[PDB]
Amino acid sequence: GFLVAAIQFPVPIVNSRKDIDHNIESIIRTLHATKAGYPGVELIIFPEYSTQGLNTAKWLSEEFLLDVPGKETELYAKACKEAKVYGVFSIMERNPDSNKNPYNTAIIIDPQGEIILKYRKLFPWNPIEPWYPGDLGMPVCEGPGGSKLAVCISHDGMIPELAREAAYKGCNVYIRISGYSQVNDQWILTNRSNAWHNLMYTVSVNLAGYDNVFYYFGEGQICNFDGTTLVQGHRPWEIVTGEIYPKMADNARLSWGLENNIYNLGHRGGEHDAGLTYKDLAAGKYKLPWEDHMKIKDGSIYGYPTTGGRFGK
Amino acid sequence: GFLVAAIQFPVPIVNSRKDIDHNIESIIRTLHATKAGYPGVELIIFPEYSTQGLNTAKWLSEEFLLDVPGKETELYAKACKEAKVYGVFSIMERNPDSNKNPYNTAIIIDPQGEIILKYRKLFPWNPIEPWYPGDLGMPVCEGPGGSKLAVCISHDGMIPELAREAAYKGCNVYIRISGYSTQVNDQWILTNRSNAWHNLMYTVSVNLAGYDNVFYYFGEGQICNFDGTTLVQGHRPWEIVTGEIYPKMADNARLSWGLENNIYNLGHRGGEHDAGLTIKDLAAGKYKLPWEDHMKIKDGSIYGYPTTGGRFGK
Amino acid sequence: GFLVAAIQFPVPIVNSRKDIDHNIESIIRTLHATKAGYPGVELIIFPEYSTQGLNTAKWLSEEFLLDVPGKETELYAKACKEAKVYGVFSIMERNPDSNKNPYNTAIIIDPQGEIILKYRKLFPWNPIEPWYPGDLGMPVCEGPGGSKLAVCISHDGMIPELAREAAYKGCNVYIRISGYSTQVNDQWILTNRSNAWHNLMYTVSVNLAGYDNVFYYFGEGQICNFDGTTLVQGHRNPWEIVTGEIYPKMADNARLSWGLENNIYNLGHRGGEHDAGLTIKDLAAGKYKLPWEDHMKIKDGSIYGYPTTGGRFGK
Amino acid sequence: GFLVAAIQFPVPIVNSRKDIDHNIESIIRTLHATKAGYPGVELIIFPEYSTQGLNTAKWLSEEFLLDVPGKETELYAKACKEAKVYGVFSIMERNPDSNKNPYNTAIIIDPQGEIILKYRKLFPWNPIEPWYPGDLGMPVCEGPGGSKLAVCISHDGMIPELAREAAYKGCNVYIRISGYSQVNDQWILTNRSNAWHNLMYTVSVNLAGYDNVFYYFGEGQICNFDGTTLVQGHNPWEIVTGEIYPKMADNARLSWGLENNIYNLGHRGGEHDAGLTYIKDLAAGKYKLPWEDHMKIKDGSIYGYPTTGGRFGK
Amino acid sequence: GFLVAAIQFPVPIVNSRKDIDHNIESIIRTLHATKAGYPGVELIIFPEYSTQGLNTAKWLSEEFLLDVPGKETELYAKACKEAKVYGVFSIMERNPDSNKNPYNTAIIIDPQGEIILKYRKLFPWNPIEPWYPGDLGMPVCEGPGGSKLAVCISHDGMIPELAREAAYKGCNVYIRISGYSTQVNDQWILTNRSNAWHNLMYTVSVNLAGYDNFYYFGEGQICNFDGTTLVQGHRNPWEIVTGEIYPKMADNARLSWGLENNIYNLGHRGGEHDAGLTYIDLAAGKYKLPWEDHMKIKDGSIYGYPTTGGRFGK
Amino acid sequence: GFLVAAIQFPVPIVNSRKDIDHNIESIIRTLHATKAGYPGVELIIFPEYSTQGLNTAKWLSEEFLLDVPGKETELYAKACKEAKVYGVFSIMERNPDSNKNPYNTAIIIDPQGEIILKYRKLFPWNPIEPWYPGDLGMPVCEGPGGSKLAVCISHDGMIPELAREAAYKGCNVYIRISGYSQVNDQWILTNRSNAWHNLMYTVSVNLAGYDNVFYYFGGQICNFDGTTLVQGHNPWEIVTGEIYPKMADNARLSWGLENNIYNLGHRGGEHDAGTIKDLAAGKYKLPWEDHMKIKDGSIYGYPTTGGRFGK
Repeated sequence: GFLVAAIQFPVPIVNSRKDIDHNIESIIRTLHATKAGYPGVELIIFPEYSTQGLNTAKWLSEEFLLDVPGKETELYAKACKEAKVYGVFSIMERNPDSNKNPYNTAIIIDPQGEIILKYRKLFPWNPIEPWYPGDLGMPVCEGPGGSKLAVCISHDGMIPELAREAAYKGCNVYIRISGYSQVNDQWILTNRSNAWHNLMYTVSVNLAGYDNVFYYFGEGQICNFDGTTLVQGHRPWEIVTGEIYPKMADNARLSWGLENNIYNLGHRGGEHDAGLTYKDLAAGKYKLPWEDHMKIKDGSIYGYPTTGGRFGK
Repeated sequence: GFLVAAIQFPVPIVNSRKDIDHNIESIIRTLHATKAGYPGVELIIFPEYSTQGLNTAKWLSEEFLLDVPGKETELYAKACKEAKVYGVFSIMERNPDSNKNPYNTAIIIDPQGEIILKYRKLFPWNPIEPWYPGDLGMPVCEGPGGSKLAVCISHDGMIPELAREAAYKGCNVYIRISGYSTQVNDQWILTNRSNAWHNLMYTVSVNLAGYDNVFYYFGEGQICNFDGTTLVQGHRPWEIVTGEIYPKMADNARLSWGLENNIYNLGHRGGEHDAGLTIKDLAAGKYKLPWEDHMKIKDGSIYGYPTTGGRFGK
Repeated sequence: GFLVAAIQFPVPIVNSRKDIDHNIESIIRTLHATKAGYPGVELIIFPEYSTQGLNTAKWLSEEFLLDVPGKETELYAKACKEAKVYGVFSIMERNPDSNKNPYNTAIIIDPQGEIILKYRKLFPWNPIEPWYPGDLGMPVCEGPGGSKLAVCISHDGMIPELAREAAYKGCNVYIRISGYSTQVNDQWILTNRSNAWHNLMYTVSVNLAGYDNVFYYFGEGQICNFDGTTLVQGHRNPWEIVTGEIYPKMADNARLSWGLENNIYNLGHRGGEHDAGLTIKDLAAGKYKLPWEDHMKIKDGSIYGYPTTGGRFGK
Repeated sequence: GFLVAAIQFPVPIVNSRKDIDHNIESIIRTLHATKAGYPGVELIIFPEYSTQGLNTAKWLSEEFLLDVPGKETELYAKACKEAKVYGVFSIMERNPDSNKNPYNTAIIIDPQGEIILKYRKLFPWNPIEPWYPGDLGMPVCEGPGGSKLAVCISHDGMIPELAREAAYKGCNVYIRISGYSQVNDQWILTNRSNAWHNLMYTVSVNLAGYDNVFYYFGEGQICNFDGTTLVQGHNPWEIVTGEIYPKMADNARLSWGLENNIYNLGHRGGEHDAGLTYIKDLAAGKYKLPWEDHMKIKDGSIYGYPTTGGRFGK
Repeated sequence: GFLVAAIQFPVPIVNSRKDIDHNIESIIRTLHATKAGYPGVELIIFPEYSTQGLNTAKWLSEEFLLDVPGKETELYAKACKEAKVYGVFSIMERNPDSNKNPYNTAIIIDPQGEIILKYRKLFPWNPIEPWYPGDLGMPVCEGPGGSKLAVCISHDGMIPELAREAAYKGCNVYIRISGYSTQVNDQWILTNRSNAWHNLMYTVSVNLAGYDNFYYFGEGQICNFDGTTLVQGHRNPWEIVTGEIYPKMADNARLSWGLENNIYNLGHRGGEHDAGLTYIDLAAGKYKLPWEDHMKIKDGSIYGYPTTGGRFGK
Repeated sequence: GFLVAAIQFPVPIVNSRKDIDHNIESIIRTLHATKAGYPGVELIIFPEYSTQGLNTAKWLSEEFLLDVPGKETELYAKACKEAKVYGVFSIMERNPDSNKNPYNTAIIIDPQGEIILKYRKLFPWNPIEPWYPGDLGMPVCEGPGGSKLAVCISHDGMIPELAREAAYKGCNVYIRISGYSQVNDQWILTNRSNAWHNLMYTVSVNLAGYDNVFYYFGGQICNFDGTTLVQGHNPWEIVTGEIYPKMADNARLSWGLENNIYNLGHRGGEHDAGTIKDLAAGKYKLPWEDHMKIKDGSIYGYPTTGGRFGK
């Protein structure tokens, strides 16, 4: 298998582009330091917002936005190539369509300096997050030591359907960059269930904040394919490492019978209809019975406009 | 709200209809005694296989099968009306289609001795369970103290999409009657908690106890808050798990929460309604995993079950 | 110090005096077997209702009641003398005043065969328990290994003022015999710890097992340090023994030496303001009264079918 | 109910009055930031010593002392008014009587800038604390979402009698602001026991540590009325948040029979004398432990304090 | 790897040989039933004293002693061959030297029905156990799924030097069959975890649950090679702890690891080969604690045993 | 008994002798301040590398090494005498043999300023640590409140034989100063087992930080039966508790069924344990040594021939 490393990267305050650049260099220095301290490490992970922070007053402005790929991702690509590692990074990506809000984007770069995975946050943390829903789906790429990497972003991990989708497309190591975190206990909970439901590893790491900007939030969790937590970090700069053996997870999906739950879902050769009776979500008409009387269905509580479009530029 | 009671019933060792009748009367006596011990109790839950046991050599035979409803469920209904409680029971149900295998069925009976919910196990615990996949979907019913009750069966609770479905239909107290375990033990506690948190509903779950000729111990009755917090936990046989459930707070959270209102976020990424979902594999009945060709267990032959389907084990 | 044993005793169903006699001999059998297994043990503890069970339809009748002292307590005394141990026993005691309901009584017998502590449950578990509120206060007696023993009964241990009371009179080893539960499981572990830490004393606590005609799975069994740290934890099975060594002198030293965390002293010496403020001493004057008493749903035993006019009933 | 917030404020090192004003502005800037991050929060709580720190060499000097009310409490009140929240603050209060040491004082301010609760620490953390014993008893006030708030200060929370007193006067949400903590495990323990003993919620938060470098000294906790821990802080600006439902603690006190312990204490309609028929000492002011004669610490001379009383450390 | 099962077997009182023979059939009935319940199981593990119990008044008598191998071990071997599993059994063994006390013995049998490992308890649980110190050392044998099996007996597991020894001979799966406890309960879980981590091997442990006529002493445990508990008996008689063991992962770590390869570090601190401890004395048979003169228990007189050695209790 | 204090000391970054001097004064100020806040404390413990840090580029250099004893140890000694406490300190010690690498040394200083214990780490954390294997064995001294103190250093604590060795020589309070920590869980695990195996207390504390900003690297007091009594959760976090070594002494004298340390040599029992033997003769050899990937320090860029390097 392989050795993974997740950094409970702290996020200081961000007030300008030079602070974003300062973060970028800091992330790169960390990546080289981590490789020097753990020579065997092949995958190094940074949390969501590590590049840009969470300045809600400026985080939609063009100054605070980057392109993917771009000169900043190329610096990360440069860093991965000479350190000879896979790296996971966070970019608040400028939308190619200027009338839409920016995306919340995660990328995985290989030891050759190539972006091999690009994911845009499918489930933004509403109502606080103004990011446009991702349009690239849940992609999977080839990782080190026989791993099939997929990455989700913070809130995404609370949606078991998304963990199912990654594993459906072949993922055996599910990465979750963050983060939150009023949700601390449920973050531990979902990292374990995401693992167990789909017979895959989960490697997760949260940022470290309060305002949310005091250097203490992220946990850093490694879960076995059976849901058992192998490594647990506390609440900045805390590094969570551990050996991952994706093959044991792959074998479990092949040999297991009784609790092969991911297979059971489609083969109750079993009944191919799960009920799904007379599948709303698939047709885009997912509707809860209590939607009419809900209090929060827009971002007005956080000061955002309700008509949508581009804002905060 | 209301007070619930989950009984970690000892798995019976069953060799005939006579033993099945002994179990029913034992369940009935336990129900009346739980009411006597807890006068404010409104929901008494029994686990999967508490009526018929797990005699794998015999459990497909007609002698070991009951109709739902039938003479046996009416005896449960009488007890419920006499005790004035909601009751959750388990019956291995004779398939009205004599060319198909029996269902694994759960029923909820109200304080007036009427069946208000009937659920057929959607996900049998393959490959050990030869039950036919349920055809009734996931139903929801009115319960005590403003609750909307739904019930799943052991293995069913390992499927997050099913807990989503119950909630999608208005369920705020998710019931899991179970006949595991000692190999899925830690994950049984995990899923009971995740099923709650994912959908902002209470989960009330209980497993049986003695599944051999004896071995009277599995249990682990569990009550979880809508935020995934475990309120009450059993260890162990005849262990009773009681707690007060306040379903109104779960309903209010669904209405008032924003940041962690995940059950809403799923359909409103008014958000992008398509979750990608880039069509509908499961919905179109073509759910297929890339590693399916090399899987070892895709039938029941490992437990000696025929692989051509139809009715077997009479 | 000394070695302690707490038995998560299973009480079968009691339907007659014969069954009570069977329980007595079984408890005696258990005491001698525990001494043989643990030759160093000096304190053996049996839970509430271990003698007479919890037949709520017959437990108020004369057949189900004993005298303290009586012919049965002297069987316990004989066993304790033969084995040379301190023993803790439970007896539902017939009230000498025949116009009143019976007490829920606990006793401690010394290795000399004498009753050295007699306690009547001060706080019955209302509304399910019909026992008369005990009139003997909270007594403290001398024990083995420098220990000063006091015993409370199940529901008693949920009252922090009672744990205070025992310690206030010298107790360093707070014993809790119990017949719960499965609705107070977590809170039983909680209060066994808090009762210890509040007063800088050890707590040794044990609960029963069964009632429903074949069952027996209720108890826990717990030994806590004087700072509230749990040392030994029994599970929930019948016959489960909880053993551990107790060093009572260390608890006493903590009460003498400690300054910052000496909370039992701080209560009366805020040489400090002697008035705790405490600015209506209601409980002391017997006029303790909660603001929501008018609107309470359960203030008698009618929910369980008990007469609401007091006196003697259930004979 | 209502959404509460507890901030594990970092202990400031204080050397002058400027540093105190620096803290006040920091607390005010933290309060407005919490409201912005959680638009639904109605109660933001700060720990003991958040305003003035723990400079034991200077914490008795008039420079380090404020009045309640004063211009500093009016700054907190102005902040509460502008943010529209209830706020809990700490003030080392100058004693209006000149022959007595300063008080350790907590105040609750409502969304209109009114101080609706003033409490002086009844049990100072002796022998390290020189504060005069409080004289205002244990007050209770109305809060948001139908709550009845009461506050104790750090050491006060180790005294169950005080938790009992708060509840006795109607409190359903017991607040504990703190500047501990060599008592870490017993902090979590007593936070749960205070809740359960009295059938009320507890919300507790501790300051974060002294010495110009150390800034991380304790936890932060929310407990349900049954003692169950709901949220747990687990270092400086950690924010502990959770939704509180006080009416269902009220309901428990009205509904419960078996474990309605707070009622059982007075009605063992029960015997009114707790018996307590031969240890009724604290009422008359005659509390006396049998071992008081041999105690090693009964004054503050271990930390350099004088032993004859009066005003000192000026 | 392979699937392992550990049964928290109960043993009732034993009063005669007819009870011992009843135990053997029960163990054999359980073995076939476990294989039927778990078709993939390759290792079935029974606890210490599961064959003969702990009648301390008769366990030294000829009536209570068996030969290893012998007619009774043949019954175990036949059962293993029929079920096609490895089996681990417990036998109190008549000493081939009739002038010395019996041994406390454990055996492993392969699916072909052959004894491939025999071990005699090196550290009897003094002073309560009268068994003779084992003379066969700590053996290792080949098991299923690339495992190198070794077995220790209850009290043997509290001695870290023995766990080191097994691994030193190749063991990657350290089995602990046990007949404690409830006075060493917490430390049993501890040592199983440390025994694994110290030597980078799996530990599979199980205790008897019954020896009195309290059938609840067991606590089956599977630990990962880094100390992590994977499955925990939790607990009761007839409770079966199951889990998949992947021995090659432990072997790889011993080959690949650098920073925590402690088993290698011990002898190569190419390192200083002399550890510089020399209590390692023990090698020369001079192990001597500085406080032996003042110890209370150095014989079995407290349990009534004579202090002259030789054969007794016959 | 006595009161103990363990400081989860943060180590900032060390780039010069000046920084080391700053570390020394910080420790001294912390020692006096802990005495002030806890006037009843008699043992204050500082973690491994608190004096010199972990600059792996320079930590073998002559600038970064001190002599034991030296004027830096006499600064600590002066502080212990003025505060009247026992102190435990870390020193990376220049090897008197200039052809060999420096030791990783721990010292205990009493209230008289006397170093009563000097321990050179027997088990350097290979392959990352280049320190020379200690030659002073596992020493034991007389501590406060009836204690017999021994000190092991970080990685030493994963070796139960060493914990056995300390106890064998009388130790009833086993101190572990540490600069880990990827092994956070196993650290808590071994602190408990070291205690239970030998019927002695264990007081342990790990360092905190080095990454130019990072400080939060993993403080534990365990009872003689292995039960954790106090557990730290910060850089600068102080772990305190009262230790009663007499109760540990008594258990060793009193216990029968539970006396494992005695049983090891008295299976009067069989004195042969039943071949540790290879280790005594210096021939400890694992069957899988030939296929191991890490038997030197080339993974971290160290030379593989021994001698003096990094100076």
